[PDB]
Amino acid sequence: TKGLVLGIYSKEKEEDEPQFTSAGENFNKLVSGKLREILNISGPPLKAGKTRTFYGLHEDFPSVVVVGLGKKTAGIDEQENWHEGKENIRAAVAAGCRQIQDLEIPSVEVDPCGDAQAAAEGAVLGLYEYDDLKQKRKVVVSAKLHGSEDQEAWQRGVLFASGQNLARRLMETPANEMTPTKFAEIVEENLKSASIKTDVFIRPKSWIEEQEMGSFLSVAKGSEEPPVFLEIHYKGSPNASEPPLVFVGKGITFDSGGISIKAAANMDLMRADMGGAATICSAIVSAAKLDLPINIVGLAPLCENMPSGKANKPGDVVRARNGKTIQVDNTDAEGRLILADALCYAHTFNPKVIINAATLTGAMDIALGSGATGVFTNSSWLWNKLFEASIETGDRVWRMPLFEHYTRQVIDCQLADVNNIGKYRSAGACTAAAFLKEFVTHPKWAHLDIAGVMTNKDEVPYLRKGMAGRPTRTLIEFLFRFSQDS
Amino acid sequence: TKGLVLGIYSKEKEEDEPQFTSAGENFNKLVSGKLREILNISGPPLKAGKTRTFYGLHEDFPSVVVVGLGKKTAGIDEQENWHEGKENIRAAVAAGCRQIQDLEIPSVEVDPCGDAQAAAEGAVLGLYEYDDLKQKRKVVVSAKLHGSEDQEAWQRGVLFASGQNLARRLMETPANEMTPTKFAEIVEENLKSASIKTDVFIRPKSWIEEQEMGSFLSVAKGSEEPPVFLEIHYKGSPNASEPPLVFVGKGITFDSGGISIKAAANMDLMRADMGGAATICSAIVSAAKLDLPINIVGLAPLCENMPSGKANKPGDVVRARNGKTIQVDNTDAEGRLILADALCYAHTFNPKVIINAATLTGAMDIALGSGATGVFTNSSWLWNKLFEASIETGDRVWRMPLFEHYTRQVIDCQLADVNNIGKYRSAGACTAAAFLKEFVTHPKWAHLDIAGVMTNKDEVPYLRKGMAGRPTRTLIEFLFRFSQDS
Amino acid sequence: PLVFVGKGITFDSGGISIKAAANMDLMRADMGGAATICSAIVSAAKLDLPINIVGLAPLCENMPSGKANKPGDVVRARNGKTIQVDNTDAEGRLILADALCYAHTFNPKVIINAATLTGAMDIALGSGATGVFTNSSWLWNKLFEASIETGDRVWRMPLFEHYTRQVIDCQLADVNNIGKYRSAGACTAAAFLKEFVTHPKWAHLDIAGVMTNKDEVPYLRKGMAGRPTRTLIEFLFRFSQDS
Ligand SMILES: C[C@H](CS)C(=O)N1C[C@@H](Sc2ccccc2)C[C@H]1C(=O)O
Ligand SMILES: C[C@H](CS)C(=O)N1C[C@@H](Sc2ccccc2)C[C@H]1C(=O)O
Ligand SMILES: C[C@H](CS)C(=O)N1C[C@@H](Sc2ccccc2)C[C@H]1C(=O)O
Ligand code: NA
Ligand code: NA
Ligand SMILES: [Zn+2]
Ligand SMILES: [Zn+2]
Ligand SMILES: [Zn+2]
Ligand SMILES: [Zn+2]
Ligand SMILES: [Zn+2]
Ligand SMILES: [Zn+2]
Repeated sequence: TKGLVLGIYSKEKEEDEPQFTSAGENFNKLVSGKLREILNISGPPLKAGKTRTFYGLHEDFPSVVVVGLGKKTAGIDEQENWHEGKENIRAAVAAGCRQIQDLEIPSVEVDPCGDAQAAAEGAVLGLYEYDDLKQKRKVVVSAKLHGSEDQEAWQRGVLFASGQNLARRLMETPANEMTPTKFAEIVEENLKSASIKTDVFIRPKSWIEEQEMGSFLSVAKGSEEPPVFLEIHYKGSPNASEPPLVFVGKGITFDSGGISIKAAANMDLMRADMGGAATICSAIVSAAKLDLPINIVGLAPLCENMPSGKANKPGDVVRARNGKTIQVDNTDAEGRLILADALCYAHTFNPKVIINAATLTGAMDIALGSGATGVFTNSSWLWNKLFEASIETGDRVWRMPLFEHYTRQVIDCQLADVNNIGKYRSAGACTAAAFLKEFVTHPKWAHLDIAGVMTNKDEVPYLRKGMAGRPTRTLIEFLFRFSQDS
Repeated sequence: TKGLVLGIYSKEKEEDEPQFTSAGENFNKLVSGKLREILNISGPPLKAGKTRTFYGLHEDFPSVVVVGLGKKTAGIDEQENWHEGKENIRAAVAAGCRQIQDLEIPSVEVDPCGDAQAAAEGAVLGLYEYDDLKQKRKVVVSAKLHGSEDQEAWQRGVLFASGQNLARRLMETPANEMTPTKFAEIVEENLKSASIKTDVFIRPKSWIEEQEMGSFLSVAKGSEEPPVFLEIHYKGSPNASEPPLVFVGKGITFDSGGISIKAAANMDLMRADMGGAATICSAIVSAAKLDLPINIVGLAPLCENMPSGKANKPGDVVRARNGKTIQVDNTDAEGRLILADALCYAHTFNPKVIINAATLTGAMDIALGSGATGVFTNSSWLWNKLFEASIETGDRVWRMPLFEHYTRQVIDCQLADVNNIGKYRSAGACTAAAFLKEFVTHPKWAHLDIAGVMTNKDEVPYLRKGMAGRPTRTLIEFLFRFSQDS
Repeated sequence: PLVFVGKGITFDSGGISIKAAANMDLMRADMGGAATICSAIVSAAKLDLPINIVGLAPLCENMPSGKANKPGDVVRARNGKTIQVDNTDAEGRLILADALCYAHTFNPKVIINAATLTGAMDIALGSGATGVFTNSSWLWNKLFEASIETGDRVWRMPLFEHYTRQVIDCQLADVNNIGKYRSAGACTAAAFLKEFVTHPKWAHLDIAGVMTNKDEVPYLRKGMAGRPTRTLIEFLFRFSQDS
C-alpha cells in the first residue's frame, strides 16, 4: 500500500473552482478527472489544514488524501512574522500524512505543494512520534517526494525536520535513559555521521573541575549521575583559523529543582530541561549535514539537578569559572548556574557570536507561551538575523529586554557578586537573562529562553503532542544564512 | 445533501470477511457491491467505534460513513456491567454522525444496527451541542432512521436521548440565563408539552417560608436571585390515588461556595450544580413522553449559593422542615442543606420510592470519577432495579455504603442535631449521604451522587465535551421498567 | 480624533473569582489604564496640541456579592459578541470589550488602550517596560520612539492568532475571557481585546507591570507610578507635529 498526499488551494474570487497544485492537477488528469469529480461530490471546499480522503482513484494509490493549502499566494504575514504559505503547507501536509498513517499505510508520496522544503518539514515533523519504549506503535510511514523535480528542496526539508526531530527525541526520552552521558553519546554519533570534519569531547567531571566550573559542579553534585561537559566542533570553514560561532545549551537531563524541590504536578516534563542542549546540538548536527562553510562550536554542560545529602543548599555561594561568586538562593534556578560556566568557557574560542538556548524560566512561558522563543541579545544585528530566519521556518522568536534594570535586581546580592534569583518575582525571564549577561562580555550574544516552546499540545499543527524541539530549525536557518551572508 | 451511516461488525474467525448489518448489505447490493469493494480497497478493517467515509457511491448518498460496531453478538459484559453491544452501537453511530456533520451535511439516515434505540441514542446524544450562544455553529443535522422497520425502537432512542439532552442543555446553560425561575419555566414547558396529565408549581419564596424550609432558605438568601421550589406532577397511573414515585434533585443553579468560597479554577462548571434537578426533571419529562402508567412527583429546590452581606455564615444553625437543626460549618456543602428540606417534603406524598440526584460531592468524583453514578440506598431492591436499568442504558451506577459509621461523623455536632460536613475529611460522599439520610425515614430511598458524571471529556464516546446529563436515561429506564414490573 | 481607552476598575477584589488577600490593596490602582490615558489627554490639552482626542474610560468596581458576575456566565458585548466569563477576575478585558467597541464609533485615526490587565505582563517584563500589543508597526514605532525620549519604556508583545485561538476556543460563547492554557497570559488577554477591534491602528498597553514603583525608576518614590503617561503625551505631541 502506497498513499498520496495532494494539495488544493482555497478558491480565489476570480476562479470558478479551487485550484489543485501542479501535482494535484496532474494526478486528476491521470485519473481522467475522477479526483475533481469526487472532491466536488464530497461537499464543501477544503480549507487550510483540512483534509479529505478518497479511495480507489488509482491502482497505485488506493488512498489519496487531499489537503487544503489555503491561499496560493500567501506569503510573509506582517502580523504573524512568518511566511504564511510555508506554515499552511507544513500543517496541511502533516495532517495529510497523519491520515495516511491512521490508514496504516507504510509509504506515502507527498505533493511538493509549490514548496518542497515546507512540504517535507510538514511530513517529517508531522509524522514524528517518540515511541521507542512502547509495545503498541503506529505504522512506520516512509514519506517521499511525489515527483522528481524538487528533490534538493525536499531533502532540505527532511534535513531541517530531522534536526528538529533529533532534538524532540533527546527531549522526550525519559531522563533515566537520556542521561548526560547518553545525551553526549547520541549527539556524538549524530554529529560524526553528519560529517568527519568534526571533533567531540565528552568532558568528564575531572575536566570540569580542572576548568574551575564551580557553578556547574554545584548543580551536578546533588545527583549520583555523572556530569559531562559536551564540547563539539564542526570545522566547516575553508579556513581552519576562522573564528567559530559558539552555541551553548542548558543540559539539565532532569530537574527536580533540587533542595528547592519542584511540585509533583507535571514534573515529568523536566526530562526536557536539557532542551537547550538538544536544540543547539541538533542545529549543529544539521549544519554539518548541510556542510555549511563555517566553524561552529557547541557547548553543553549536562547534569541532573537532584536533592540529596550533598546537593546545592539555598544560600550556598559558588564560584564561576570567571571568578565571580554566585549566591544560590534557589537551587531550582540551576540552568543559569551551569550556563554561567559554559558561557565563560565559550569566550575562550574567540567566537564571532555566542548563542545559548535554555528551557530557562517558567516566566518565559507565562510571558509568551509557545507562541515564540524569547530572545535576549545585546546585538540588534543578531536579533534581526534570528528574526529573519524565524520568518522562514515559522518557528518564531520574539525579542525580550536586556536592561540594566533587571541586572540591578540580580547583582543586589547579600553574600556574593550575583544572586541566582532576582530580588523581586517579576520579569523572571529578564532577570534570568540579566544573570547570564554577567558572564558574557561578547558583543554578539543571544540568549534564547525556550521554556515556553519546550512542548506542544496543538499550537503548532505539524507537531504532535510532546516535546517540540523548538526552535532548532530557526537556528539551522540562521546558520545557513550566516554561512552565505554574514 | 443527505448522508448515510452504515454499520459493519468485526470479522469472526469463521467468517471470510467482516459482515455488514442488514442495512449495510442491502445498500452494498444497491450499489452493485461497490461499498464492499471500496471498503476492501480502503485498507484495514473497521474496529469498534472507528469510521471511514466513502464518497459518490450513490446519487442519493454522496457521503456514506461506515462505522465499526465491534462483535455482532456482544451482549452483557459481566465485567463492565453494561450491554456492550448497545454501547458499541451508541459510540459507532455517534462517530458516524459527527463525521457527517463535519462534512456539513444537514440530513443523515442512520442504520438501526440491529438495535434502533441504541442507534438513535448514539446519533442524538452524539450530535448534541449546546451552541445557542455562539455565532459560529456546526450545521444542524437531522438524523432519521434508515428504513422503516424499526420505528418505535428508533423513536424510543430519540426520546431517551432527548431527555438526556434536555438535562445537558439545562446543565450547560450559563447560570445568568439558567436561573431558578428559568430552569423551572423550561422544565414546565417541556413537561406540559410531554403530557397534559401534569401539574407544575413554581413555588415562590413565600411558599418555601410557609413550608418552614429554613435549611433551603439559608442557602438561597445569600444571592439576589429569587429561589423557587419546583414541584412537578405527572399523573400517569390509571388510579389517581396510586402512591407516586418521588424524585428530588439538587438545583443549585450556580455554586460559588458562598462564604466558604470556592477556588477560581473551573468554578464555571458549578453552573451545572443543578444537574441533580436537571436529570430527575428531564427523566420525568421523558416518562411523561413515554406515557408511563405511573404517578411521579418531581421536587427541585432551586437557588444560587452566593457570598454577600446576608449569606449563610459558617457555624450558623438552621432548622430543617422536620425541625432538625443543622450546623452549617461549610457553606459550600449547600446541596445537602436544600435537599434536607426537599427530602422532608417528599415524604408528604406517601411515595412508593424516593430517589434524589445531586452533584453532591467532589469526593464522589475522586471515588469513581465519570465511570459511574454513586448510588446510596437503604433498599437492595431499589439498588438492583437501578443497576439493571443502568446495564441497558450503559449509563452505569455503582453502589456506595449507607453505614451508621458515616452517620456518626455528621451527628457528632457541636451546636446542632447534625453538622453539614463530617468531622473527618474522609469518605466525603458517604458522610454527605449519611447527612441526607437523617432527613429520610422512607424504606425505599436512593441517593445518586452524580458529581463525578456531571461532565464528559471523552469517557463516554457518544457525548461531546461538556455537561453530560447523566444518568438521565438510567432513571428513565428505571421508571419504564417500574411501570411494567414493580 | 485619536481615541484613548483605559481600564477603570477603581477597585478589583476579583469578584466571585476572589483574589488572595496579600497586597490586594494595590488593586485600588486597577484603574491605572484610565488614569494614564486620561492624564495624557489632560496634558495634551495643556500643551494645546492641534489634534482631536477622545478619551474613553469605563469605570466600576469588581466586587463579590449576591448579584455579582458568576463564573461561566455569558454576557453580550456591545458588538453582539458573547463572552464566557470563566474567571470574574479577568474583568478588565470585559469592560474594555465594550469600550473598544464604542471607540470605533468615533472613526478614530488610532485607538490606544491602556490597562493594568495581567499579572502575566508583570511576570513577563516587570516594571522594565510597558507591554505594547499592536497590529500596526507604524504605531509601535511611534510609541517606541516617544518612549526613548521619556525614558518610560515600552516593549512590543505579540498579537498572534496563536493566542486568539486559545480564547475563541470557548465552550459556551464566541470568546472566553481567559485562555484555555495558563501560558502567555498577557498575550491571550490581548488576543481577547483584539476580538473587539477591527481598526487598522490599534495598540493595547498592558501596564500591570509598571503599575507601581519600589526603586526601579530612581525619580519615582515608592508607590503607584503613573506609567507610561509621559510616553503617551510625547506620542501625542509628536503625532500633532509629524503624523
Ligand atoms: C523553569 C525554571 C528553571 S528549571 C524554574 O523552574 N525556576 C527558576 C526559578 S524562578 C523563581 C521562583 C521563585 C523565587 C525566585 C525565582 C526557580 C524555579 C521556579 O520557577 O520555581
Ligand atoms: C461538590 C461539593 C458540593 S458544591 C463541594 O464543593 N463541597 C462539599 C463540601 S466537602 C468538604 C470539604 C472540606 C471540609 C469539609 C467538607 C464543601 C465543598 C468542597 O469540596 O470543598
Ligand atoms: C491582573 C489581572 C487583572 S485584575 C488578574 O488578576 N487576573 C486576570 C486573570 S489571569 C488567569 C488566572 C488563572 C486562570 C485563567 C486566567 C485572572 C486574574 C489572576 O491573575 O488570577
Ligand atoms: Na530528555
Ligand atoms: Na446550568
Ligand atoms: Zn530548575
Ligand atoms: Zn532547569
Ligand atoms: Zn457547594
Ligand atoms: Zn453544590
Ligand atoms: Zn481582576
Ligand atoms: Zn483588573
